[PDB]
Amino acid sequence: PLPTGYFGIPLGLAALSLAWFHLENLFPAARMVSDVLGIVASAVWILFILMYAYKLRYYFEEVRAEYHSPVRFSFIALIPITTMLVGDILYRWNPLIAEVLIWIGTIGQLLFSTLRVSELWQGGVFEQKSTHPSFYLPAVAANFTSASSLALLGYHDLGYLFFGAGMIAWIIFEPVLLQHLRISSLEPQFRATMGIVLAPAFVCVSAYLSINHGEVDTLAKILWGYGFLQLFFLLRLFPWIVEKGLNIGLWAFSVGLASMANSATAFYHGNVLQGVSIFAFVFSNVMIGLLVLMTIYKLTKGQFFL
Amino acid sequence: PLPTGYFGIPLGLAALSLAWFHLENLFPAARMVSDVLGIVASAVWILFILMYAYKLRYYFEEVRAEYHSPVRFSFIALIPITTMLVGDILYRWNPLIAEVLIWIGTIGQLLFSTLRVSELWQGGVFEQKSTHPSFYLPAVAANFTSASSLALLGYHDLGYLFFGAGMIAWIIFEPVLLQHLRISSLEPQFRATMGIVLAPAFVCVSAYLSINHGEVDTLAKILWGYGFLQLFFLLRLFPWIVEKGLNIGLWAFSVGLASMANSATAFYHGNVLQGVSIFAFVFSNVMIGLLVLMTIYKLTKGQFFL
Amino acid sequence: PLPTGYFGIPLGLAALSLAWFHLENLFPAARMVSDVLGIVASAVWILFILMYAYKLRYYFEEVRAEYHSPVRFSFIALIPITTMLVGDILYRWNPLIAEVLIWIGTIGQLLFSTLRVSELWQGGVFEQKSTHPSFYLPAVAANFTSASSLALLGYHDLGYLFFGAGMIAWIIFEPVLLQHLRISSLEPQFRATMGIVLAPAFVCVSAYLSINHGEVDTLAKILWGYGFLQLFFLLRLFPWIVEKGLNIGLWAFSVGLASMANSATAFYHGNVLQGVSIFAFVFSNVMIGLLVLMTIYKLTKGQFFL
Ligand SMILES: CCCCCCCCO[C@@H]1O[C@H](CO)[C@@H](O)[C@H](O)[C@H]1O
Ligand SMILES: CCCCCCCCO[C@@H]1O[C@H](CO)[C@@H](O)[C@H](O)[C@H]1O
Ligand SMILES: CCCCCCCCO[C@@H]1O[C@H](CO)[C@@H](O)[C@H](O)[C@H]1O
Ligand SMILES: CCCCCCCCO[C@@H]1O[C@H](CO)[C@@H](O)[C@H](O)[C@H]1O
Ligand SMILES: CCCCCCCCO[C@@H]1O[C@H](CO)[C@@H](O)[C@H](O)[C@H]1O
Ligand SMILES: CCCCCCCCO[C@@H]1O[C@H](CO)[C@@H](O)[C@H](O)[C@H]1O
Ligand SMILES: CCCCCCCCO[C@@H]1O[C@H](CO)[C@@H](O)[C@H](O)[C@H]1O
Ligand SMILES: CCCCCCCCO[C@@H]1O[C@H](CO)[C@@H](O)[C@H](O)[C@H]1O
Ligand SMILES: CCCCCCCCO[C@@H]1O[C@H](CO)[C@@H](O)[C@H](O)[C@H]1O
Ligand SMILES: CCCCCCCCO[C@@H]1O[C@H](CO)[C@@H](O)[C@H](O)[C@H]1O
Ligand SMILES: CCCCCCCCO[C@@H]1O[C@H](CO)[C@@H](O)[C@H](O)[C@H]1O
Ligand SMILES: CCCCCCCCO[C@@H]1O[C@H](CO)[C@@H](O)[C@H](O)[C@H]1O
Repeated sequence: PLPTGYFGIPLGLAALSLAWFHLENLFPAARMVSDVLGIVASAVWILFILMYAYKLRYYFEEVRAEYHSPVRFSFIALIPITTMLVGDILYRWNPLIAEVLIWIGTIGQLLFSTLRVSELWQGGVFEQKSTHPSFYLPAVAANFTSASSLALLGYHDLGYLFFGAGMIAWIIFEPVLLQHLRISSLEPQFRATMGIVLAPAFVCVSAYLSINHGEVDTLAKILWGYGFLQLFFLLRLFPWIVEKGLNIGLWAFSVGLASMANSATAFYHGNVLQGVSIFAFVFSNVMIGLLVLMTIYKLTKGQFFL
Repeated sequence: PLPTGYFGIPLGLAALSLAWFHLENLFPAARMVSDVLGIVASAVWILFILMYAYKLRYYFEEVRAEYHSPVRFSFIALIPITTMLVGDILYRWNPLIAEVLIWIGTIGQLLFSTLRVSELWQGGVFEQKSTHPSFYLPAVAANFTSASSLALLGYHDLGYLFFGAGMIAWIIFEPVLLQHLRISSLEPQFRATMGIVLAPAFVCVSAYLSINHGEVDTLAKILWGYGFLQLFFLLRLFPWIVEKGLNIGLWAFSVGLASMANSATAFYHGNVLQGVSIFAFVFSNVMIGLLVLMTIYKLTKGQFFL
Repeated sequence: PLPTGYFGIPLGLAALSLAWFHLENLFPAARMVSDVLGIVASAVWILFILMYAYKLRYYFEEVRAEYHSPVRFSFIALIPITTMLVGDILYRWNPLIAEVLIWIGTIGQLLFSTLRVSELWQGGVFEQKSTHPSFYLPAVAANFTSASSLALLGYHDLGYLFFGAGMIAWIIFEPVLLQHLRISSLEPQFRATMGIVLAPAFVCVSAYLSINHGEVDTLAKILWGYGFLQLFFLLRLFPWIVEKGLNIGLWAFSVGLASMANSATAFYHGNVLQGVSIFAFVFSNVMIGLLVLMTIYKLTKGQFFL
């Protein structure tokens, strides 16, 4: 049974493909880098999708248990998220197939949250200790991904609806998450998921810039500011995050890292904080590069699949 | 002694009158529908106001107890809210009387929150279990209603102050409400009030569009997106909300429903998401229509007044 | 050992100097009032800085303890905040020295939060009872002060980053603070710090207007509205806040008061709510004047320094 969180791998790679794509007209060679990342992300996604279909057929009770868990359900949102991102990649080659994937992932994520996120409001299942960064995946990241994918298809006003859902959902959840983190020491087995705390502001601004035609305005700058604050906090926390050692869970950070890269291309194009933009783009690529190297290492020892 | 929550009835009807009013120049017949709803809402308001004056005179200790309750105090805000909405209706016929009611309701709600909402910060009375959707009434809905009523009178900048108070108060309360709902199963006797969770985004965007001259902009679209997310969540939850049967408390939903209708008229006028707008307007009218039919039924059996 | 909170005194005076500065071209005499307040604030800052250097040298364990406290650490942020404000004052006379102080305070506050605010997310030190208004100092006020100081130096886009960090940090913390205040009665020994609750919206709008060239727009009006709501709440609460008597801790209120004054100058210049602006400016000056008189009284009896 494939661990569902592994979908974070094609997610990070696919998002990074899209970042490089947005540099092609400033530096032509970026398109080849983008295409390579995009093909690799897509191949990995295909494999993981097939593996998850196998899980649904032969390990369905394992899926049922993860679905009904008030903590583990969130990782399932990675499936429609990555479906949309692979759609966004494939758009450069086949807009028809791209659009099919984008709608499948959009309907899928919205149905998923409507069924499961709402159900939590019945009480008595979710506990204080369930207040984990992973909740951002169905609640926030999935909506931002729909927003930017729909904008790609030309549905800007519908994209703004999904954008708003994600942005307000973020602001509404984060207050209780950070209070929980302050009071309760997140157990080491979950600590890598602190990397998801990097994501919201960067995924938000990336989606926003996708829908608003790359206009770097006051809202975009505001979001970058909080994003960088969180980055600095997580950098200071990193030795604690990895107290028990480096692990594959660190792909959690790739969501925010790839969105820092993507948004940086727009800041750069807009001639806003170009120095910060260069740093952000280089930093995020180096860190995802390290994730890839660590992953090849783990594969190189049979430490990847359970 | 009239249950104070019954003011939600003229509230929902009055708000719906105003929605139809905003369609009159697209479809002239809308004005008659608006006038009928408005007269009915006003008549019901007059009756309930007289009944509440009777309560204050002969059942004052019942009023005192509801006022000092950290949960029940909120429903009292329905009185100045409905006072303002009836003012907004009457403006079409007598702007002088309308303006008197609007100021009475505005001063009244602001005094009410200043006295009671602040007092909660003294601690030791409000408990975790007091964290109920009804808190949105004094904290959020009342401010939005002042904002739009003041805009009607031409006081746009003052309206923005009340708008800001409501919007930020919303974003500041909702995080702790949804966390509470996730952890603690709201008792069935209060569950109909989950309908108030529909209200914030729709009441917010309705007030916003009233003050900003109906300009459907990025903020408006963002608010609609979160509003519809909450709608989908509450639709999924509805069988649970009414587990113990349909009751008059479901008028809780009318605040959000009527504001969905009102905001839809502006989206439609602005040629933004006209299909969504038509659905929203029809849906909200049908649901409030069902509330009315259920209410006539309850009246038809002597199940209305305590 | 100087109590670290006393830095709130030069903070309030310095911010008030800057408010008067912004009136000089409407009323020339304002410049002398500004210069006098600015010189006094700077002199007091110099003294307190020297006293705190003495504390670091001879009472270092007292500094260590305040730093590691999940509640008391916050007051240390007053040091870089006041450093920046004194920089802003001195800019009128020596932009080079001003710029040095502004960068020292900016780097200092950002390093301070990066080290200490993030550390809280490790859990097990901060407790529910640590949820105090003072947390706004490192988390929110320091970022807004960097934003406006950087804008003064011409670094508007960097200022927007700090602005965004402060604004989102505010919205993210306040929900849990107000819920805590509702449930837990803040002990009298801390109650004066309720005055910090006045600060966020006013400090936010002041910083915003500093970066956006004094344009009084929808966001500015929205922030003023919530700011005034909080003012009304705190006015109603004031007898409770001072239940155990007036004390020097009431300088807590000066952060919000001085920012109400500053923002009022911009609303007035912009011909938005000029009546409200006059009230706000006069009110805040009178209240800070009373703080000064009470402080001279306490000094006049040897009740100032521990
Ligand atoms: C990738 C998405 C996986 C979703 C798994 C859904 C879990 C099914 O959930 C189950 O539904 C049953 C009937 O269908 C109920 O009787 C069970 O109690 C419930 O466990
Ligand atoms: C990849 C994500 C697609 C969404 C699949 C979700 C299917 C959920 O399945 C549903 O579970 C619900 C409980 O919340 C209930 O409707 C029933 O339990 C069940 O049919
Ligand atoms: C939770 C954070 C919300 C931040 C809202 C930012 C308000 C956006 O700001 C608006 O942006 C426009 C585009 O630059 C400007 O023209 C407006 O004047 C500015 O107020
Ligand atoms: C998201 C940021 C990616 C953009 C990286 C581009 C960095 C290129 O580097 C820049 O090239 C410019 C001309 O092309 C030179 O003027 C600049 O000095 C140099 O910094
Ligand atoms: C519609 C508004 C109803 C408000 C009811 C106010 C409740 C009165 O509150 C009462 O004030 C008394 C003196 O007036 C105090 O002595 C009482 O302790 C207090 O109960
Ligand atoms: C319709 C709403 C109008 C506002 C009426 C509120 C009158 C409240 O009455 C006041 O209660 C306060 C406690 O919070 C205290 O001032 C006193 O208890 C009492 O006089
Ligand atoms: C909590 C949710 C806050 C959302 C703030 C939305 C920011 C509004 O967005 C601003 O709107 C203007 C009008 O369309 C645009 O011109 C600006 O460029 C856009 O940033
Ligand atoms: C808030 C939404 C209320 C508006 C309802 C109007 C629906 C009218 O229906 C519309 O009429 C148009 C011309 O008038 C036709 O062009 C459209 O195809 C038809 O959909
Ligand atoms: C004005 C800023 C004051 C900062 C005081 C920093 C507190 C020092 O903190 C200390 O660091 C030591 C080594 O340096 C550790 O061994 C100690 O455990 C820790 O207490
Ligand atoms: C005036 C504010 C300037 C910032 C001074 C902060 C110096 C903190 O000092 C540091 O404390 C940290 C714990 O959070 C750890 O790095 C070490 O304990 C210590 O060296
Ligand atoms: C948490 C509070 C967020 C409030 C965001 C306010 C959105 C700002 O509003 C934007 O401001 C611009 C400048 O006036 C206008 O032109 C835009 O149309 C308006 O939407
Ligand atoms: C932040 C508010 C500070 C501004 C205070 C200015 C108050 C001056 O007072 C104003 O003077 C005007 C002409 O100068 C007269 O037209 C006005 O009627 C008078 O109110």
